[PDB]
Amino acid sequence: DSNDLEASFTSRLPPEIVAALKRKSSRDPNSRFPRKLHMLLTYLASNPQLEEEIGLSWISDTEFKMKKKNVALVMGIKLNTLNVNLRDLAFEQLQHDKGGWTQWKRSGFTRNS
DNA sequence: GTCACTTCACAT
DNA sequence: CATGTGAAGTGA
Repeated sequence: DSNDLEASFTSRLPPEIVAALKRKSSRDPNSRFPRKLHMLLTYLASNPQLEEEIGLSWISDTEFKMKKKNVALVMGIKLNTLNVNLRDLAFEQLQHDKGGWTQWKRSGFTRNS
């Protein structure tokens, strides 16, 4: 069931976003992590049901929160990886796992860019 | 040859 | 349980 969970998600998502997320990372900035993540972020804050189901959103305009299990699902990237990226591209974990949720920030990460 | 992730298989 | 390691891929 941890797979079909993927289905409903990717599926109920606009083909463009998906497409985005599917492309391997190149030197192109809107192809590496941050962007890809961030597009979802702001996409979601636009369609609440999904913001709930996936569990990825802005707490403040500087900090945000997610259920890794789930974002790493949408992004087709394993959980392990997803964490590995978060610290590797320097994101700050500022509140240990609180029942699935975590909140984060990154100096360049915010509002819209 | 380099990036920028990815994943594993175990460690902490 | 949640997270991180180092080495070893893979295709931009």
